[PDB]
Amino acid sequence: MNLQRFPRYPLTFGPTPIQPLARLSKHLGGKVHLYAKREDCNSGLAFGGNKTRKLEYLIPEALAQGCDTLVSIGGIQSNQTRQVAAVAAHLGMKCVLVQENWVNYSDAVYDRVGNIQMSRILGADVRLVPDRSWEDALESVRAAGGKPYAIPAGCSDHPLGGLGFVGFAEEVRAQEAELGFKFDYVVVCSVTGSTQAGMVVGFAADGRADRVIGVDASAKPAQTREQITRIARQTAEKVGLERDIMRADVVLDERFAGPEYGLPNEGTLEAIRLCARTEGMLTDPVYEGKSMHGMIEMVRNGEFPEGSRVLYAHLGGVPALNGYSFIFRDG
Amino acid sequence: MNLQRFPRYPLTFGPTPIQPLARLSKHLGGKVHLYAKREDCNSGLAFGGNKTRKLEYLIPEALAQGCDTLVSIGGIQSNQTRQVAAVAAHLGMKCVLVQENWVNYSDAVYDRVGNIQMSRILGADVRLVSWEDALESVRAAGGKPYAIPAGCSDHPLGGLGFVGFAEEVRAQEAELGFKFDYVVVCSVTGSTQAGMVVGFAADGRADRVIGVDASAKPAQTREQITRIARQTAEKVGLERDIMRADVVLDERFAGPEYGLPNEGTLEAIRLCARTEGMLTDPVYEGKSMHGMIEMVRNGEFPEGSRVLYAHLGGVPALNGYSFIFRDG
Amino acid sequence: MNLQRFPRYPLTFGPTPIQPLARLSKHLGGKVHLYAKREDCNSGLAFGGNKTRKLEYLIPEALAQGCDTLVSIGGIQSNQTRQVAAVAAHLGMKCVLVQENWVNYSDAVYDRVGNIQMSRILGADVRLVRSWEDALESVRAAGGKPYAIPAGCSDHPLGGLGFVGFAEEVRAQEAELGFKFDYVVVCSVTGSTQAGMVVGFAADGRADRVIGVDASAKPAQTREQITRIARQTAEKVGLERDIMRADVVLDERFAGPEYGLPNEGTLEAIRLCARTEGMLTDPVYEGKSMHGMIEMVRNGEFPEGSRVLYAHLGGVPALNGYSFIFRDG
Amino acid sequence: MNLQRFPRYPLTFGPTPIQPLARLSKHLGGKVHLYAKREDCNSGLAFGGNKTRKLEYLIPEALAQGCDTLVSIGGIQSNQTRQVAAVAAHLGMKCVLVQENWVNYSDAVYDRVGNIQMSRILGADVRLVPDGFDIGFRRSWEDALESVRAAGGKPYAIPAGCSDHPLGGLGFVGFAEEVRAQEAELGFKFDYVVVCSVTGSTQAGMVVGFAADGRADRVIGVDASAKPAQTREQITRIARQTAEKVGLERDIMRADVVLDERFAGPEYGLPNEGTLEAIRLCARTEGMLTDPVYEGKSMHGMIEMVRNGEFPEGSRVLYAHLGGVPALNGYSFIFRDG
Ligand SMILES: *[C]C(*)(*)(=[N+][C](*)C1=C([O])C([C])=N[C]=C1[C]OP([O])([O])=O)C(*)(*)(*)(*)(=O*)[O-]*
Ligand SMILES: *Cc1c(COP(=O)(O)O)cnc(C)c1O
Ligand SMILES: *Cc1c(COP(=O)(O)O)cnc(C)c1O
Ligand SMILES: *[C@H](*)c1c(COP(=O)(O)O)cnc(C)c1O
Repeated sequence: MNLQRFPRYPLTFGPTPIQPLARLSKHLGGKVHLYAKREDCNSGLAFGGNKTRKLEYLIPEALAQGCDTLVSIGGIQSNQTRQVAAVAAHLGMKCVLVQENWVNYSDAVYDRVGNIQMSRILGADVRLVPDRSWEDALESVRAAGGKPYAIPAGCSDHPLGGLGFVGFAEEVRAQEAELGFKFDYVVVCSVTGSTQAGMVVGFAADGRADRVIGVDASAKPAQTREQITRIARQTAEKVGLERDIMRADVVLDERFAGPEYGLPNEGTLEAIRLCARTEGMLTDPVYEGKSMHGMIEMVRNGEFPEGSRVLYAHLGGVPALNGYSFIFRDG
Repeated sequence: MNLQRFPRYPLTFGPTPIQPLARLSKHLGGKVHLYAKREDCNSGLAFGGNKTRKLEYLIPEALAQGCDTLVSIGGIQSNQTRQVAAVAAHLGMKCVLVQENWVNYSDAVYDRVGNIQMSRILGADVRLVSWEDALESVRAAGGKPYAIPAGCSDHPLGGLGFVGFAEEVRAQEAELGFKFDYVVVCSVTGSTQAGMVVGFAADGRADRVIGVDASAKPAQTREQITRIARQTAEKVGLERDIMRADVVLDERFAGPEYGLPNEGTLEAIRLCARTEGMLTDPVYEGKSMHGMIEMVRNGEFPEGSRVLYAHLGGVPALNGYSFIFRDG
Repeated sequence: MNLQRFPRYPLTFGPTPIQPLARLSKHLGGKVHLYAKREDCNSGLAFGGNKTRKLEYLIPEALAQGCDTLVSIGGIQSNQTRQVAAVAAHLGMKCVLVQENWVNYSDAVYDRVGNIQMSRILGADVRLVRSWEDALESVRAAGGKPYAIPAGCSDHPLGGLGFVGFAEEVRAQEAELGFKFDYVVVCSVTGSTQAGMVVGFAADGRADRVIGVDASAKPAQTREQITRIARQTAEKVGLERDIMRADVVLDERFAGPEYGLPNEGTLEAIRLCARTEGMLTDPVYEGKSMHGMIEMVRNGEFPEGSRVLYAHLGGVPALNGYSFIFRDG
Repeated sequence: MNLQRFPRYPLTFGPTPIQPLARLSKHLGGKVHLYAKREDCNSGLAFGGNKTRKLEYLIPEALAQGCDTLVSIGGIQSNQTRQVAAVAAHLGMKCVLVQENWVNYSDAVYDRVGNIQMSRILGADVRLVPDGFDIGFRRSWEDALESVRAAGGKPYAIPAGCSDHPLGGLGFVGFAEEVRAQEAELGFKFDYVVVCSVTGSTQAGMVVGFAADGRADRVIGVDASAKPAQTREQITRIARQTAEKVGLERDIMRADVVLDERFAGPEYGLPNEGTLEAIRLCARTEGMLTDPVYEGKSMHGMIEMVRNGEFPEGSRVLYAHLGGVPALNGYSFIFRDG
């Protein structure tokens, strides 16, 4: 296949480093070698993260089409909108964000710290629903004579949204080369879908598509899984996957998404603390903390073949921790 | 001089990238080329930052010394203490932090968001109020503590990190094929600008390191940078003396107090964030961003100068000043 | 029966006033006449409320025993502990409070505003968590004599006298008004507030007219505590009847979803009551009982022409720990 | 003097009680007897307070004019706007509140707790502008008033603190009168009154009410504005206009208006270390709470005056607790450990 056919606008530092999680792994019995690829450290634009990798392939079309405003949407503590706001500012574009109440969480500063605080500082017009927002948004832009580039939730349901992470697999291969070995697995957090989509496609190439263990954080596994499966197939087409994406290539564990999207369970919190305390690597209570929780449990349940080398994709999400201050008041 | 003599423990991804601040540069007139060396993006340990570069030179001694607990100190929203906590966990060491009330700011979640929040999740013993007090606590507790002063600054190895930064800059200016005429850096505890002074004294550009005070006590800050630069110049074998002309510290933007932004600070933070997508904070970086922007605007920089802004980190503290930014 | 047998230490301004809720009644159809008894405005000690009426009958004993420290317990935004902290202060006594997290809520300032904020200012030693026993032991051990006040003052020999007095007060005021109330709406969680009332009104045959509104979300249990406390209390004031389960009325339709958490109906009732009468209620206690009464009048559960007396127990300060919910109203 | 000439709509339970501050009086040496008249406990309408006493003489006019909306104004933790909001809801009137941060303070939950939170729950249209918007400059006051008209309603304008209004000082003339009535019930007299002062019609009403019996200079005002000159002038002006309004047949002299300035620091709405100790001291002896903006400053004053022997030995000092407690919620960090 050839991803190179599509331009890629530089929004990151370059390939993302892979680090070993020796302590955590040892702490879990050293039967599985845990690593982490730091998408959460990929950019100077308000901490970047997975979405910013996706955005590298969307911005050319946006620029190509002469759009002057980037418009997107997500929950109050959405990492996506924050990155869009930063990318927009860096690209000299306006930005309109529609933030809705996607989480049944009521915290005094939920709408004033973390991701959303940055978006406002970055100059985005941050529109908070009551309590069609999307179309009003696009229109107000047109109305103001601007031209909006619509970026759907997480950049996922878009023709280009699966690309970024195809190249992710492509990166892991280059690093594996210098590494003298290939990872047996890839643990990734899944919600809107195009991150795991790209990976499924990217690793399908060398037949590891089913080695990408997605961990659902949506709490709506069915939809999420179907969106990954769907987004993959389409992306595979878009790149030239000399193979087809089977409903067996899309893996999605559903044991760690509870209780609801945006709410952590006690395993989520323990996982965040375990990992932060052994590696000095933080994960959040909405996304990464759930995928981390997933891996620690998989490992702990011997679900991973001794000697296995698992690559944990850390997608970002850390700033959202500020929206859950009470839970971590004593750590 | 010879920095290589001293061991360095990898806590960073490696050399920090330099980026053009084209939009901001153009916005201010096009007469001065501004760039940013991202020390704030140097590590996977809870955002890292400048303090993390410093730490790489102190850790070896902690390890050598067989120490098992890193002890440090700073205000409630201290970046230093958060980095020590992350480094600590990464090394598998204990961590005791003395968070003092160094800022006359009253915010309902000041001691529960941002930096301090991370230090607790990172498993550090976070004590709120003492230095010696905690240290002894550790010994009396049966553990060997490695003492890390505020900002890692007043310490024998505290200046090495940024001596290394000037070296990195050199190595990058070579690749870039051009040299920066100045460096704008925020200064509070001192060993950051101290290391740069010694580093750039090496090639005759000490006085091009333009520090901006964020302490609101320029006198002490300037003297600390000088003292640190001399002790550090001696350790690296600098074949020269640090003169007062080598320590440039602008006092115009620290106001009104440490930990407290002025309207210029916020204006600066909004401008830079909105032109480059690059965030700075109300305590440190915003104040240095503010000075650099104001310098350009005053024409204090020679038309054509290339200014390397050093972004030391600190963004997480923004969570403690949420009401100020509630509408942007 | 005889209530005067027990000494009452004054901690209130005197009987609590009764106000008509003319606007709310009309808003709901004017078929039922709603009134309110401001237990929430009963004291100058940190806003007071129902717990303070209870405490008047417990303090003489703490003093008699020469106790020097009041010890109590409750959730983070407990009203009980805040009132106890204010009484100790007033009395000149120490105060140790065991604050437990009884609510699945995690707001950023939950342990720093509202009731708990007041307790710390009032000089109480606020310990965030055997919990209860350790506290007591610790006082003795420190050289003090602690008076034990169980949650809500409820499971305590004297916990029920305060509201036996409430019914006493009500008949007197009913006289003054030349008429009587047909029903009393009241919020129940630990039990002695409703139990006291059940006893005082049994005395005139209106026990079963004290409509309890569960806010525990564990109705069976709460209902059992009201029943028990009530029987132990009716005995202590020499009620001429043994208290029957049929004397205790506890509606459990408005308690959801959990203790300390409001439902969309709770929010609606707080808003409507606030916007028609200028009287605030909280998302943990009163708003639930308010929701209850409004719902009853609405479903036409009170006979046409009834006079309902809503007992406003207090609680308003807890509103501060639920600031996100009310950000826009 | 004939205050009875002006109608008074009930918004209170009746005369506010007076209580002895025996514990605090004892702690300071026993040489001075402190009491508190509880205006802070005067109403069932969202905790009420002094502003509510003032409102009783304004509402009759609002009603006679057929107004359907009460429009007022104040800072973020304003006590006045919260009382207006409750009074409005109670009367079946709409309410528009014009608000802005009038304090150089910026706590994370400042605009979502305490007073302003209640106003919103009470159904007021709380129009809070962003920093630097400057309402008093753009005259947002008037726009709100006009927008009510534009919307076809009829607004009743209530100025900051009810003070600079023709009827704004009547309520506290009633306070002097009521005090006289209680001094007769009690069988004894109060030698001074301590009252926090900012917009001024509270103390102005007192000055007029007490001048009628030669006790005006007995009302010791304690500035919490940190702008004593203006505040003194507004009190004096309000006093004179009200004096005339109630037929007081005497002039209010410069000597009748007493405003201490020593306890206002460092700025309106910002407490000083003495403010905080006073709050803690009073609360820990009497179980009576006071706030960082208003009452805590006047409480600080009284305590300090007593401590400095500024009160003749044996005086009975009546502390007027004007309210304000809900505002403690906006200063949570300061009290995080008590
Ligand atoms: C959807 C979304 N966030 C995407 C995301 C993250 O920001 C982090 C830190 N982890 C995982 C995800 C899930 O990625 P996908 O592509 O499946 O949505 C947002 O902010 O709206
Ligand atoms: C500590 C710090 C500074 C000041 O550095 P010093 O070495 O103490 O002079 C500036 N910016 C940030 C983000 C810091 O953490
Ligand atoms: C404690 C409390 C209740 C419940 O009273 P119980 O006697 O425990 O049943 C109701 N409302 C408020 C405001 C309370 O503080
Ligand atoms: C408004 C107010 C004051 C000052 O009264 P003025 O009439 O404005 O001088 C004092 N205390 C409290 C609690 C207030 O709300």
